[PDB]
Amino acid sequence: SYTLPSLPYAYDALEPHFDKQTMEIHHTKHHQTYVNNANAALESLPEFANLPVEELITKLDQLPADKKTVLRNNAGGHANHSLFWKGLKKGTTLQGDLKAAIERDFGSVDNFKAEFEKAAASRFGSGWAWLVLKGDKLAVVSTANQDSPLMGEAISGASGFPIMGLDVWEHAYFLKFQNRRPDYIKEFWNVVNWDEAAARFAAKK
Amino acid sequence: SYTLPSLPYAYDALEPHFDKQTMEIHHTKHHQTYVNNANAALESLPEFANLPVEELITKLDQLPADKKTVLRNNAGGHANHSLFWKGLKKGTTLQGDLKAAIERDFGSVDNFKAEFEKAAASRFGSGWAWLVLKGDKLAVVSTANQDSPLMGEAISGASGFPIMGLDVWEHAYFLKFQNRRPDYIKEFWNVVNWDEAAARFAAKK
Ligand SMILES: [Mn+2]
Ligand SMILES: [Mn+2]
Repeated sequence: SYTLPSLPYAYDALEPHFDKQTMEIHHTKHHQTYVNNANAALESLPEFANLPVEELITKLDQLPADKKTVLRNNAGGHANHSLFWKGLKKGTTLQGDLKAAIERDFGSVDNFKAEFEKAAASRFGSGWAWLVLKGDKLAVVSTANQDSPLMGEAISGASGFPIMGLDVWEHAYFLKFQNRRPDYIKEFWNVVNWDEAAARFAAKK
Repeated sequence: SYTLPSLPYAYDALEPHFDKQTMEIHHTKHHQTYVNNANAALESLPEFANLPVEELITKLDQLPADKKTVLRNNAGGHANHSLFWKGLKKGTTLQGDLKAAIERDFGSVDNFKAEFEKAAASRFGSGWAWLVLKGDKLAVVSTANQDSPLMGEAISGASGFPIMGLDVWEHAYFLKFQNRRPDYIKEFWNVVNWDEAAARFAAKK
C-alpha cells in the first residue's frame, strides 16, 4: 500500500516562512487522509496497488470507471503532497542548468516568477501551481483540486513533468495567512527547494 | 457598489456550533474580498454594476466574454455568502409547510439530512451544498468553488432556487474542525435557519 512518507526535515524547518503548526497538520492529517482513502480504493485492485503513486496517476485511464474519480483525487493528493515536501528547503540558490533554462524559456528569472505568482494567485478554489517540463520547454501551469500535470491534458487541463510546485489549497496557508494567498505565494520563494528542482530537471532535461 | 452586509447577529451568536473567530474572519476577510473584486470587475460595466448580486448571477451569459469568469467567481462569492449569513440562526425548528415538503420529496427528514450530508461530504475541493427548489420539487445539489444553482446547469452543474446552503470551503471549518468536514456538517444542523428557509420556500423565488 501507500504510506505517509517521512519528511526531509522537522516541521519547524521552514520557519519563519511557512508555519510549523500548518506543516504538522498538513502532513499528519491532510496528507494522511489522501493516503488512507487511496489505499481503501486500491484494496480491490491488486494490479494497480503496487504501482508507485507517481506512476498510477499517469494511468488513470486504465482504471475501472467506478475507481477513476476517487483515485484521481486521493492518489493525486498523495503524489502532490509527496512532491511538495521534497520541494521545500531553506537556503537554496537557483543556479546552473535550471536557471539557464528558466532564462531561456521565460526570458528572465523575474519574468518566470511573475508568471508563476500569477498562475498561483489566479487558481480559483483549491489547486496547485506548477513549473513543468514539456519536452524541451519549461512552462507554468495550474491544476484544480488534487489534479497533477502527470495526469495529462484530458484529465487535468495541464501536462508536463513537474519540476516543482506550490499547494494553494486553503489548508496550506489559512492559519498564518487567512485569505492573503499572495502573501503566502511570496513566502514560497524563500522555501522553494531549488536543489530538488535542479535534480529533477537534470534527470528529465 | 456592492458592500459587505452586516450580519444578522453577533459573531458569537452561533456558538457553541460554529466558532466566532471563523465567523469574524470569514465575514471581514473572505466575503469582503469577493465584494471588492466583484466591484473592481464591474466598474467598466455600468449596465451591470448596480444590479443586485442575486440578479447578476442569473445573467452571466450576458456579460462580455472577458468578464464572465471573474464575475462568476466573485459575484458568486458575494451572493453565496450573503445567503449563508441570513441562512444561519440558532433557535429555529424544521416545521410547518417546509417540513412537510421535505417529507414529501425525500420520504422523511432523516432521508433528506442523509442526502445533504452525503452531498456536503463528497464535494471534493472547494464548494457548497444546497437545498434547492428545482421545478418546485426540493432537491439536494452541490456546486464547485463559488458557483450557485442560480447560475443554471451549464455553468454550475446545478439549478434551482436555493432554499439554504452550507459552505464547505476549508476556510469555513479549518480553525475548529481542521480536516474533519463530517463533524462540521453535523454542527450545521444546529445552526441552519429554518425560518429563513421556510420564508424562501414560501416565496419560491
Ligand atoms: Mn495540501
Ligand atoms: Mn466561505
